[PDB]
Amino acid sequence: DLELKKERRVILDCERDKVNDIVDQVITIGKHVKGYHYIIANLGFTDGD
Amino acid sequence: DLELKKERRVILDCERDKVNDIVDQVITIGKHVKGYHYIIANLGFTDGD
Ligand SMILES: *[C@@H]1O[C@H](CO)[C@@H](O[C@@H]2O[C@H](CO)[C@@H](O[C@@H]3O[C@H](CO)[C@@H](O)[C@H](O)[C@@H]3O)[C@H](O)[C@H]2NC(C)=O)[C@H](O)[C@H]1NC(C)=O
Ligand SMILES: *[C@@H]1O[C@H](CO)[C@@H](O[C@@H]2O[C@H](CO)[C@@H](O[C@@H]3O[C@H](CO)[C@@H](O)[C@H](O)[C@@H]3O)[C@H](O)[C@H]2NC(C)=O)[C@H](O)[C@H]1NC(C)=O
Repeated sequence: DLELKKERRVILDCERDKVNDIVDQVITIGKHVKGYHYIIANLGFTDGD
Repeated sequence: DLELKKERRVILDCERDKVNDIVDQVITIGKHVKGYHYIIANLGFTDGD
């Protein structure tokens, strides 16, 4: 559903546990190539994998 | 070096152990989106992850 309007820029406002799962599922579906953008909306940017 | 001539189609002639490592490093560098091709050149196509 995020490919209906051809969305390129996503802000992830999740905690230290959900961000890793969302990044793992993005990597599984393959949406981390050059052309997109992500923001890890917390203070622990180095906490995730 | 495989992006010099803009290669799209890669045949992987490796055993059951090296194929998983190559697929993991492709997923790490992000070259498994729609547009590329792969051939797992062994009899154990369902053996890998
Ligand atoms: C950061 O993420 C965004 C979203 O994917 C992308 O931003 C684009 O980055 C390019 C650099 O590759 C920039 O283009 C520049 O545009 C300015 C306009 O003033 C121009 O003067 C420069 O010569 C250059 O062409 C731009 O900031 C930005 N937007 C567009 C439309 O290109 C990109 O993925 C990431 N950018 C960086 C720098 O990390
Ligand atoms: C992965 O994606 C699809 C599914 O296997 C493959 O797409 C098919 O590619 C062939 C070769 O380019 C297409 O044939 C072409 O048809 C056009 C239209 O007549 C013709 O002008 C070309 O000369 C060529 O014969 C075929 O149409 C296309 N299938 C569909 C449904 O569009 C693709 O090759 C696969 N492999 C990759 C990307 O390595």
